[PDB]
Amino acid sequence: NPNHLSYFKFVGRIVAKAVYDNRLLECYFTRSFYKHILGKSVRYTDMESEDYHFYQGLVYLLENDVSTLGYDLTFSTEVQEFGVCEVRDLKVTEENKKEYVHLVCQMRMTGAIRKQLAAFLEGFYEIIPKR
Repeated sequence: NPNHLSYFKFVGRIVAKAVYDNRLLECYFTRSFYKHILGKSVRYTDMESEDYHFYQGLVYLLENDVSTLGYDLTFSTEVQEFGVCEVRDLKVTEENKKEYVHLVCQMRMTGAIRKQLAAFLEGFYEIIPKR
């Protein structure tokens, strides 16, 4: 849909209008999307539901030495957004991976939806103050 951001801004408006009316909607959004509307980071455990094999990759990075990978990785990942695939930077080491799993989960949640989210957040903050 070439206007999809506008529809996401409408539904963000509709969420904030439902909140304003004190009326319950049958929405059941992910914890990731609720965190984005709260301005909270996602957690790696959220990936378990969104991309189990990606959660498993991060869990193979956790509690294992990078030496178990047998090839190097860096803060860059191939991401499909809007059906275009592009390699995007995220900014590897024993110190960086702690952030990589956080940051890679940020990229995987928002990168493909960042513009829909920005429309939703404009619709939301239009009616319900962020703070």
